[PDB]
Amino acid sequence: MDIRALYDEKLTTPEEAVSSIASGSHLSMGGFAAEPPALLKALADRATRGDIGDLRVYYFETAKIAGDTILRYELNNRIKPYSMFVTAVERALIRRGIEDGGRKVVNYVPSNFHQAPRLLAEEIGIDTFMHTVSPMDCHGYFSLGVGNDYSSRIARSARRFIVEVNRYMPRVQGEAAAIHISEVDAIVENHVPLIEMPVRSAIPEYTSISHIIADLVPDGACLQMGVGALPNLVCGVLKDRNDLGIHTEVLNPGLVDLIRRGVVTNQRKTLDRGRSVFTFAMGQQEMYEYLNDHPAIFSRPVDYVNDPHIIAQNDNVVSINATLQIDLTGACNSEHMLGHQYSASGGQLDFVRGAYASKGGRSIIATPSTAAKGTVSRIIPRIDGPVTTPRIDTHYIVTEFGAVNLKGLSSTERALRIIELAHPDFRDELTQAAKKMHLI
Ligand SMILES: CC(C)(COP(=O)(O)OP(=O)(O)OC[C@H]1O[C@@H](n2cnc3c(N)ncnc32)[C@H](O)[C@@H]1OP(=O)(O)O)[C@@H](O)C(=O)NCCC(=O)NCCS
Repeated sequence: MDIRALYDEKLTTPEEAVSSIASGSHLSMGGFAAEPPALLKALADRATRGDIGDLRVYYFETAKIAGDTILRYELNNRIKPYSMFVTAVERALIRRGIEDGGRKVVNYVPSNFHQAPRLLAEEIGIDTFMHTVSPMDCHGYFSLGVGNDYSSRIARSARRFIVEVNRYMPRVQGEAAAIHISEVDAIVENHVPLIEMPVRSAIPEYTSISHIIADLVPDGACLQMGVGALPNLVCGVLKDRNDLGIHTEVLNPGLVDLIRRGVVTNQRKTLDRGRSVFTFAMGQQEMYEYLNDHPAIFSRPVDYVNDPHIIAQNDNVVSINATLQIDLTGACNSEHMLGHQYSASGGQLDFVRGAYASKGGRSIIATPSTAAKGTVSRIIPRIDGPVTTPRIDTHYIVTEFGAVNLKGLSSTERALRIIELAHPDFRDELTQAAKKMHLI
């Protein structure tokens, strides 16, 4: 009844809020802009004072917030990063580790993102969860804002849930996105602007790639755009379409632009008809402001959003994901390069599967054919590293040189067609490699 009393009972300082987290326990937190900076600074301070140890932190899509606080190299003996999505922050720590006498200082947890709630709650176990939230309303509810992902699950399965109120966090509607005061164990307040995703510049290959993708996007398509420079930028070629839908893992500025233009109506979707579905959002200040109180954008947990069976219920799904390497069988490595983990599988394989199962659906893995100012081919004979998308799941591949649909093709047909999507400079090498491997 008296929510203002409950609020005041639970309101405290960051120092006090983090002071009873146990050593030897498991902590998790929201992704990117949902990482709570005051709480994380106070947690890092505990580690600096030698007052906590053996604390595993399980998390994804790192921001400067955590990079500057609990993930500082000097604390890694006490706060152990268990990243589910490697970023520049972790890649820096890794390099520093190897410089520091070949030390290993970051842990990586492979996963399908649709399984992340189950992994965190049941396989791993999370004792404490921390997340930035929008302010409590007059009915006693906060919102997870840009986050839903696994947060909406782990906030409830965790034994303690600590929130950081920030009036800059948009109030977002969604499944389990609203948090009642009775579900929170402690509150701190810290009003600061959200962290922004950097804007990536286009490269010339995107003109051809975007035109090939545009021809593959049917009427009434239901869009998902993966993380990376390319998907967010490519979907701008769809500004002339109508009645598109959104069912995506990440909501990015490119998709929101299509909403703002009136391209996306969601009227052809079977599930969530009339609303754009996402599990978490990353962008700049303009996007975050636009999400606040939006009645046609609706977050849902990742065990719903990334479930292939759910994705498939909408007709004409179009999934556009990026990769680093494609081999001559159509297997893709989207997460590992130059000897180290670079990112993660994430929800890539979730959406490759879901999109093919959608009636009229298409999964696209798209990439420039080369890297390193044209000196390296992204089409290679054989992946030396982990496979993100196995050859039996890959549907379409697109480069600036065209498209191939791998489903039902023999190994010979796959290799010959993939070779013709490589840059001309590499096709003879690849053909000879295919012969040696007996693909052709
Ligand atoms: C594949 C993925 C890493 C691409 O992200 P990205 O930031 O767009 O990567 P880029 O293509 O720009 O490549 C990054 C750098 O590595 C280089 N590079 C890319 N592929 C390379 C390769 N095979 N060999 C050597 N260098 C390569 C690039 O030249 C680039 O260099 P730069 O720093 O000068 O720009 C990203 O999409 C990802 O993490 N995917 C997995 C998760 C996923 O698909 N989720 C879908 C649900 S959201």
